Amino acid sequence: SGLQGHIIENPQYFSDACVHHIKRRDIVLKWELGEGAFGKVFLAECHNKMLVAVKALKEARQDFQREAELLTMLQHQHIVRFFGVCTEGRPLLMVFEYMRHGDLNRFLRSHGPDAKLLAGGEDVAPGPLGLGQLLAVASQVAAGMVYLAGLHFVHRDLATRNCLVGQGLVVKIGDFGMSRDIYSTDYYRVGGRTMLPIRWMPPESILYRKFTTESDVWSFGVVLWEIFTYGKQPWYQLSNTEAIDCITQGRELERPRACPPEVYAIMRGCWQREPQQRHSIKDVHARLQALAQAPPVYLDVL
Ligand SMILES: CCOc1nn(-c2ccccc2)c(NC(=O)N[C@@H]2CN(CCOC)C[C@H]2c2ccc(F)c(F)c2)c1C
Ligand code: NA
Repeated sequence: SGLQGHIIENPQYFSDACVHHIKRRDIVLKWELGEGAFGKVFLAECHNKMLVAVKALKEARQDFQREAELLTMLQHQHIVRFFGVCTEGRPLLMVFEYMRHGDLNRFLRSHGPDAKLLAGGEDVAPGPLGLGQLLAVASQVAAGMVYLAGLHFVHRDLATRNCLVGQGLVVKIGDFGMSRDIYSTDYYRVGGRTMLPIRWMPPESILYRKFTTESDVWSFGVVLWEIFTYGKQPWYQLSNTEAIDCITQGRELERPRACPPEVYAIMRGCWQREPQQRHSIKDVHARLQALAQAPPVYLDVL
């Protein structure tokens, strides 16, 4: 296909992995939550009891099957969970856990220093998110990425738009395939239809279309910057081509105001020009999680 972030750009190793099929009588559509080029998302009830987000197919069918066979492989606390397919009737559905707070980018922006309401609530204290919470968000996204690297998957569109936030402030990697419709400003249109997330991409991905665990690490560095900026667009001062110009010359995003120097060093180790020089995601995870769980006395003074 060529679409960065599309799960089917990865290789299928287990061509016989089984896919769970859910009966029509076990699903009750409640209402629409959203809509893109390739589908509609609905809240539903799934029975044997629980709320689910279902993605309805628009139309493709072979892509659908390939997507379900790969998505049955992804089972991890920090990947949005895929429960199966409902193919008896229309629409064809893929069924996922429901993530109440929506996408992480919107969640950051709405709990940041420019938000309207910063009242305390179920999952968040009254101010903007504090350090320990920004660290816990980062850590969970990094943990999802350690899992993907363990299984030889490469995401290619890692960004806060492509993570979801659930109840209890649980952050998982996932999207319903509509980020180019909803956040089209984060993509650079080169083709008649190609849309590249160039502000999250390292030089080798931009120039050669090479994608590895290491270009994903670079993107994770950019995610870190988005978390510590409360969801700002990287290089927001710059047009797409200017950002390419920056990235290519080797300029680095600046330390955000809410980012301690220790955390900035982590970002920087993800942004080495040479892919083999970049930190390993297992080490980034390990450091961020250790920081998230550090004593408040230490974190208060970073
Ligand atoms: C032509 C359609 O373009 C796309 N479709 N989808 C897609 C397809 C099926 C289910 C959900 C999204 C996607 N995105 C997509 O595959 N994302 C994967 C689904 N996510 C879980 C469900 O969260 C709701 C995980 C995410 C993902 C994970 C690891 C990867 F390596 C990867 F490439 C994508 C795009 C760009
Ligand atoms: Na990548």
